[PDB]
Amino acid sequence: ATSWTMTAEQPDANYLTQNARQFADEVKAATAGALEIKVQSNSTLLKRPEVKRGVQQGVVQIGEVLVSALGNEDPLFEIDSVPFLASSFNESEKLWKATRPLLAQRLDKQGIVLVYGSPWPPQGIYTKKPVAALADLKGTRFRAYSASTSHMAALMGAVPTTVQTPEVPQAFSTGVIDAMLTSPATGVDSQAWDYVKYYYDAQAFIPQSFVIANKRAFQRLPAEVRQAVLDAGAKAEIRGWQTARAKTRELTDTLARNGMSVEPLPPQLAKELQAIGATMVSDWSKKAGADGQQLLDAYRK
Ligand SMILES: O=C1CC[C@@H](C(=O)O)N1
Repeated sequence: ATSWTMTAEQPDANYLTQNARQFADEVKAATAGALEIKVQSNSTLLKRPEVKRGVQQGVVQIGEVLVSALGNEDPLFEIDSVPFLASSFNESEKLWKATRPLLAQRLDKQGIVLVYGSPWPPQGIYTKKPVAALADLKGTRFRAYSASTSHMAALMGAVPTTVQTPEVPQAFSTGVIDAMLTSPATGVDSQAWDYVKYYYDAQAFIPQSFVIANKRAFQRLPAEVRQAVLDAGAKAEIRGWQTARAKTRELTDTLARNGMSVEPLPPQLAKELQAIGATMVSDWSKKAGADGQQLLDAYRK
């Protein structure tokens, strides 16, 4: 028998965390107890920027993390964060299908196995005051959570301030941040109605989360156990996509029930974020190589 420890980024409230828990449970049942994965969630073991290295170094054998957390190191890992490139689930899914094998190859070269992915819901904007154009956010201390969102915020004219998910309520309370961009899932997870008032259904992008394993640890399992992990992962990826699609509206309704103003994306903001998206995909294409171009070709196929 083998025991693994897994890190998961988000609290037990969060559906990606629940999907990882069910994945751990399904691995245990499918291997008849030969592999047990114990999940420590809410980034208490490793924080988002620490996950990849913790998995590589064997702090944990497996972990869940935002894909675009690897973006600074390798650009292919943040294509899911380019504004308005793939803002519907159907586009996101096609983008993911083109992105995944490239990521799996880039990770394998690093001693990491890509087990499965699942999407967050589309990213909206949360604010303390009404916003109708980028000007409203000029000089605003605006939460960033990745290299891509830091860059995006700067282009918006805001002052990017990196805050990891568990620290968001604190950061609002002490005035470190005054606005943010995130899904309605994080909005409900963190009960954001206590600290912000307006949510704009921007669908700026749909960032992926993935579950990645230490290759040496993975390779040491019996063949059948390795396959059970991959199959349980496949089921998790399907479950993850279905849940995100099924829950996006319920989560948005939850924000409104709890007194947030929930609004569609204002047209000037829509225009300006689209222009920001054009810049970023150009910026991205330059720093991605031919691998980048074959990804974009595959997507736009
Ligand atoms: O919807 C999302 C994307 C990343 C995560 C966060 O806010 O950090 N929640």
